[PDB]
Amino acid sequence: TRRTAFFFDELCLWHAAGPHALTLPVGGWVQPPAAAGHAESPETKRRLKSLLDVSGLTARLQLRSAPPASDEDLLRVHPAHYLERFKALSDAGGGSLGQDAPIGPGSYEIARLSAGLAIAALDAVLAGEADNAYSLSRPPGHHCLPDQAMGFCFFANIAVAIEAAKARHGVERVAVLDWDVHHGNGTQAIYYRRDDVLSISLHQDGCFPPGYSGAEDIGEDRGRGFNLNVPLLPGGGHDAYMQAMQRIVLPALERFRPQLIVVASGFDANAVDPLARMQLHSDSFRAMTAMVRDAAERHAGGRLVVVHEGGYSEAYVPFCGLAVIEELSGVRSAVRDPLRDFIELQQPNAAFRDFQRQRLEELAAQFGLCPAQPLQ
Amino acid sequence: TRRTAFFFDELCLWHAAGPHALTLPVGGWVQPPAAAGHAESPETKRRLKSLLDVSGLTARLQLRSAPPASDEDLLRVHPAHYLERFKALSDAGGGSLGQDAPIGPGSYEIARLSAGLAIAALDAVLAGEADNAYSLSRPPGHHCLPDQAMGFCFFANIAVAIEAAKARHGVERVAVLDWDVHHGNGTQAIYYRRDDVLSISLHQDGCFPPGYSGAEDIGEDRGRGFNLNVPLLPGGGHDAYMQAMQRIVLPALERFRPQLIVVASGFDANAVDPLARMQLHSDSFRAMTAMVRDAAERHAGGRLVVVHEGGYSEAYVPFCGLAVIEELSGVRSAVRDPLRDFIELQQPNAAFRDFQRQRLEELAAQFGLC
Amino acid sequence: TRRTAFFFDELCLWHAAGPHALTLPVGGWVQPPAAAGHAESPETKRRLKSLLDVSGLTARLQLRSAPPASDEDLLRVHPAHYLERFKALSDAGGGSLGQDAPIGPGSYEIARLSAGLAIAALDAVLAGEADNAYSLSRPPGHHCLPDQAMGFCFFANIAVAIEAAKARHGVERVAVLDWDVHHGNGTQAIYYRRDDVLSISLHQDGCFPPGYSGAEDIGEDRGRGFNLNVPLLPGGGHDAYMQAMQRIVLPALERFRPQLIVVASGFDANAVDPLARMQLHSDSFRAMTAMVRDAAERHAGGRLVVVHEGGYSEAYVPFCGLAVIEELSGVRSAVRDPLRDFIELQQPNAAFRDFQRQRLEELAAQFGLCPAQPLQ
Amino acid sequence: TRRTAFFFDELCLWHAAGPHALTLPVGGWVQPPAAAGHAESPETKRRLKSLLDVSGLTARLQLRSAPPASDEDLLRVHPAHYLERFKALSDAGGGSLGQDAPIGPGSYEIARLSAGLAIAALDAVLAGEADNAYSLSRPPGHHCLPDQAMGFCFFANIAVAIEAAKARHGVERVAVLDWDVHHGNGTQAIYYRRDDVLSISLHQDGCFPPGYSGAEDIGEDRGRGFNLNVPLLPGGGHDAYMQAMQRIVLPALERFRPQLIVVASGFDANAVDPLARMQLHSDSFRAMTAMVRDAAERHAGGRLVVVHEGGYSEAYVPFCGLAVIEELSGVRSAVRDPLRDFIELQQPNAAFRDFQRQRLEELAAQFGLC
Ligand SMILES: O=C(CCCCCCC(O)(O)C(F)(F)F)Nc1ccccc1
Ligand SMILES: O=C(CCCCCCC(O)(O)C(F)(F)F)Nc1ccccc1
Ligand SMILES: O=C(CCCCCCC(O)(O)C(F)(F)F)Nc1ccccc1
Ligand SMILES: O=C(CCCCCCC(O)(O)C(F)(F)F)Nc1ccccc1
Ligand SMILES: [K+]
Ligand SMILES: [K+]
Ligand SMILES: [K+]
Ligand SMILES: [K+]
Ligand SMILES: [K+]
Ligand SMILES: [K+]
Ligand SMILES: [K+]
Ligand SMILES: [K+]
Ligand SMILES: [Zn+2]
Ligand SMILES: [Zn+2]
Ligand SMILES: [Zn+2]
Ligand SMILES: [Zn+2]
Repeated sequence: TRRTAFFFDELCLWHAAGPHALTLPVGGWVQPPAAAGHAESPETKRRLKSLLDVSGLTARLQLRSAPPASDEDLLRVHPAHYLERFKALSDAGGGSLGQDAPIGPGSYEIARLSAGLAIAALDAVLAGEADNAYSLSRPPGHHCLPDQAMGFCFFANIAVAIEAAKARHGVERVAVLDWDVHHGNGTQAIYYRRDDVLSISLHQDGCFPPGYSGAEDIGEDRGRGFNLNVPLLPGGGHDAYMQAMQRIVLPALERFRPQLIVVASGFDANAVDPLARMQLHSDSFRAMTAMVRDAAERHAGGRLVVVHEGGYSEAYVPFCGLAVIEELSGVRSAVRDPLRDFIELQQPNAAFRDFQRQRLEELAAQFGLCPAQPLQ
Repeated sequence: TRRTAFFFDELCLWHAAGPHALTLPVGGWVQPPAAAGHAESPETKRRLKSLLDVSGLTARLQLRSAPPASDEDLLRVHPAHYLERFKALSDAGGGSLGQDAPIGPGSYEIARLSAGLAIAALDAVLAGEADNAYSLSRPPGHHCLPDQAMGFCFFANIAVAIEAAKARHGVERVAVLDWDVHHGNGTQAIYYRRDDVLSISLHQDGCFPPGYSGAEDIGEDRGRGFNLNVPLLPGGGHDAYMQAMQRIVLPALERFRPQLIVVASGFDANAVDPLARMQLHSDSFRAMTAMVRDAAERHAGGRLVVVHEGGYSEAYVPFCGLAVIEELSGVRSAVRDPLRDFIELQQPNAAFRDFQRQRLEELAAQFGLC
Repeated sequence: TRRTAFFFDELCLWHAAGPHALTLPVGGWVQPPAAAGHAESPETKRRLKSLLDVSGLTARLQLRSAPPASDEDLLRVHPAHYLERFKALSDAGGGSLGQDAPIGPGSYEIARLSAGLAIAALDAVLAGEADNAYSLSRPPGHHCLPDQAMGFCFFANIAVAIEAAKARHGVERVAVLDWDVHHGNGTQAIYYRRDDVLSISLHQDGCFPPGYSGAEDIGEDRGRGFNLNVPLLPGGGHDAYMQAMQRIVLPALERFRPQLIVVASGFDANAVDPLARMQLHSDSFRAMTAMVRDAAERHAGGRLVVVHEGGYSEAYVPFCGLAVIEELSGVRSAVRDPLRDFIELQQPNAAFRDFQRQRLEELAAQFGLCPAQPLQ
Repeated sequence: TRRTAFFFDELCLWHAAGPHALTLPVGGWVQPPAAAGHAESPETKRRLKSLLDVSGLTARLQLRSAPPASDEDLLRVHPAHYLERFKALSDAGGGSLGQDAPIGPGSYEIARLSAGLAIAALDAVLAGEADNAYSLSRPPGHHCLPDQAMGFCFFANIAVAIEAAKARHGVERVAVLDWDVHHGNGTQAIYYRRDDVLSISLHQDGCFPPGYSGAEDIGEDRGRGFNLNVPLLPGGGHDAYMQAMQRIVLPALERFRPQLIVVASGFDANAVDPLARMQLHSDSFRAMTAMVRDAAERHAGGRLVVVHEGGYSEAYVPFCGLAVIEELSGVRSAVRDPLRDFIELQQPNAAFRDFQRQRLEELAAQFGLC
């Protein structure tokens, strides 16, 4: 069976912003919550860890921590003045580092650790210490720009990890598949003119950043054709994502021949997430993980890293994350998803499924993707 | 300007079930929440009340409470043994009254008060004490069957209120528009063979009850044509609802000529709700309220009652409920919805809007409302 | 029966600091709480309001709000630069205004409203609009110094209200009885050399400010003898407070002849409070209120204002506040205190009670207080 | 340095009662909390575990779990019908198992695991697998009687562990020092006529059970002199506990010559606990642990087990528990207690300290320990 490293540090669960109601800063007409604060709360990630423990999964993984990201690692993406400004605000008790990017006291150090876990997870897999890895990187990364925090992200975790991996191991082709329900704009921007990183984002059309679809943004010059956005219709579920995987993602990976696959794995496409309108269940995440693991085994010697991004349902994210880790490790626990059958009944009807399928067929043709089968 | 009665009692906010993570009972693989609890929490409804107070709107409403529903009122819909079972479980510290219907200690008395508020709101509007009314009825009602609690509902609040109103005032034609995002199966069942109550449900296709669409279920015998289900595609927002209102709801109300309109107003079609996948903002609820108020003014002498049902976003339901009450009262507060512009950017694209519009055109033709 | 004004505004319940675990700022070794934030949370005060509503008490009171305190009112106590600094920090999302004085976004406006309620409550009682009043003033006031926020207090609410009342009504003798369990250092400092305000603090010896007892601090020069501190031994309950009232407070009021009595009413001497070690129950607060109401009826034409200060037990403060309001209004609700009998059993034993009684006898003699009986 | 086993299972943190405001059942005049819940919450114990992890201390301990307590182990203390009643109530979604003993869904299995951890911790220390041990046993045990749950305790964890240890290893003299701030009435009752177990309770005079002091209850017949209660005055802190340890506890342990010391370690004597009125800081718990470890080294070959009982300050219990584990292990982390200096300033004054000291001198003389 497979050796799966689980990169985790309890301190990542200690990052916390000032009072928010969901994503709204408290103040003006927004009353402070009586309990549940900012949507990016420790509790989703903590409940995943707890379920991994009680299920017996954690005992079957290689549990690892890592040193925090060095200034050197961070400076490959971010300027010194960004680091200074972030640290100053963190030392002064927190506040607003960007639009939709609130920080708390000591968040700077915790963000460095989150980035460090992602760096170390790529390193372990490239070094052959594990077949694959899951990094519980909080705070998340995939919206962060080099000089602009956004969407709850303060460092560009995956980009920092990739640039570190290139410096240490000399990997030439990395694919980043971002199935967080929101657009991976940070990864897209950083690698937009680069052909050494294929960035693919599956996202709800127009969700975040708001109004962005992006199908026509395929990269430029050297990077032309090495960025793919799949703007799925709000309301879609299992079939929409499976069709996207089969018609766009897998053909794109086949042409690119990645030596390493990184997944920006948010769980906010789940059917009860407040921050998007998609209808995935735990078995959808399982199936996506199975597909990308297979692609990694065919092109990249099994080298796959999954980095935790979003997911805002305290109740349901634990089941979705568990499914991914079971699939990475090849270990099936006794956990049974209590919402699975219910979510199956809520799925788009045949007319809606056909409508989305036709759009994905059109998009695959627009990308110039050939419907080949998996081989090698 | 209009006189809007606001039926509220603080005790309705004291109803609470045992530990749940969202809708999942704690136990087995479901870890107890560190804070949260059950999705049907007091906090959504409390935060609406708080925002009404801080906005100053409460000062422009006619604030009212009401006695709890009498056994007589409850027994028009529910059997004595249902009342007994419910009370016994409530006295024993709570537990499971139905499928997805958990109760807490004393929930029985609080459910009677919730029903009482709905009864009193209809009565006030029919008596001419107010032009219209909003009832903050928690726990909710629109899924409850005569002998079966479901979907967090323990009495059929709107049905109890209607049967009480018919007994006291003799109203002949009532329309119930249910814009809670889930199917109003309780109201549908009770009035399914009746032509004195037109029941219309806008809901996300297949959301709750799970897998139910219902477009072909138009009522039977005497009630044939007096039930309309509009199963909207998941992911739809403002335009989907505006098209449903213009092509189906308003024409249906025009044909029926209601003497009273009741709205089963859940806010769970809002764009950040965990329990559905729709994309409404506060101005969508404002516009729906404006449309139904206009229909009430045309047919029912302005007689409109809005009864609070679902809505599970603590942050956003208050803004949506506020918009409804502003529209009922004709008073605009200083409150500005902080998510409005953001939600407008997230709406379905033109292709998706066209797809849904065509389905609504087809459905309107099915219903004979071209 | 009596006419009791209840000064309340829902917006006072919207003040909220950044993440704290009890009184500890989150950061370093202090993990963010999963639910319950700073000890000075809205929930204690909100649960009091809720219980007043469901009990039917609120319907028997004169429910009033008030305009926020003007700059003019605030400037009688606080400097312009303090107001500027406070507002700037409030507009920038909150943070630390002093030691143990954290603020949130918009806290400046809410603090002005809290001060406004206290101003208006004194005004109503002096104007004859009500016999007495209760002001649910959050955030609290009694630790705040003219140029230093402290102990969760940002304006000196009672002092601001008194200076406003002197300017508007020309009241000559005001007594402030502070039964919040912590020392009323703000009120003490402001009035320390003044004989127009008698400040009395009952407090747990050394609790907050930490290590302060203060029995020998009786005021200076013109104010000598017009400040009295009663440092009660930690662990004391009903008898300790009754003895303090009878041997010190009532004799001190009798000599002073107040024209108005203000109570700085914290409920944090209750038997389950985390922020002190005293053993009061709801009937202790009832009895203290009865004693001070009687003193107000004898000297001040019934003019009594109770201003809410501390109290950190979400479960129990509502019962204690309810008892005070019942006693002010002369209306007894159906509410029965579920902890009353239990707390009675926990009281100090006879030896401990005798030990504290003897100290209070000694302190009364040290203050030069004659054991006279109530008259007039 | 010392080998310290840390017995923990994540599932112990999943036990949860129905809605309570602190210790008050929700219902009647007690409003449901918006967040909080019952005082015996997972969060205190979870935050201790989290701080042990972030401090790096967990990496220097021998991390262990254990099987749940078998029926055989439980039945040495509790009757079969007690087990049956408890399980039935647990399977039915929870409720009230005793006076101040509420349970939740599945609490039965979780209580068995809590007891199992205590059993295994004693076993490991007696087997020489570790020099000493800390068991994070939730739910707690020290109030539980053989046939009566009380004070949030459902099995008599320490007693079950001791009777199991006597059956397996044949230990003849065990001392149980209970520094939870409340009276260890369960342990006291079970061992009241026994001289093979010395039970000592330090507690706030009259706290819980309410009104109980107990200085004169020294055991009976064969057990006369093998139970000692030290009812400390409410408001006491560091000096009161240090004087109790030096004048009563250590002399009592010297006379008894324990072959094993078990500590019922609640942290609810801490200075910010809602459920008592005492003024300890983390260094008080450190010092108590140092003193009892030294006694264990002198008489019991170092064999010391600390079993977690109470402690209701989410913010402060983690620092107190950390100090105990540092002292057991001989490892000092980088953690600095942020309340330590503040709590030192709040301590009883000299007159009050002298008053309590004199009472302890008198009590030591009563016990014949001058
Ligand atoms: O902007 C937002 C939503 C932010 C959503 C970020 C998603 C983050 C993420 O899950 O992908 C991940 F990065 F965490 F992974 N709300 C508003 C807008 C305007 C005003 C208030 C609130
Ligand atoms: O119970 C649900 C969904 C219940 C949704 C009820 C909606 C109620 C309502 O808003 O319309 C109103 F009535 F409140 F208004 N899911 C589960 C639970 C357990 C297991 C699987 C799925
Ligand atoms: O200083 C404190 C406790 C503050 C207590 C203020 C009491 C406020 C009050 O109730 O009287 C009233 F004003 F609210 F009414 N804790 C520490 C110390 C150091 C480090 C962290 C925490
Ligand atoms: O129940 C209580 C106090 C219970 C205290 C139990 C302490 C348990 C413990 O810490 O020692 C340990 F066992 F957990 F360790 N009060 C009420 C409740 C209802 C009505 C009145 C008073
Ligand atoms: K994405
Ligand atoms: K690229
Ligand atoms: K509906
Ligand atoms: K009908
Ligand atoms: K005081
Ligand atoms: K003075
Ligand atoms: K004890
Ligand atoms: K004994
Ligand atoms: Zn996301
Ligand atoms: Zn609903
Ligand atoms: Zn205080
Ligand atoms: Zn205890």
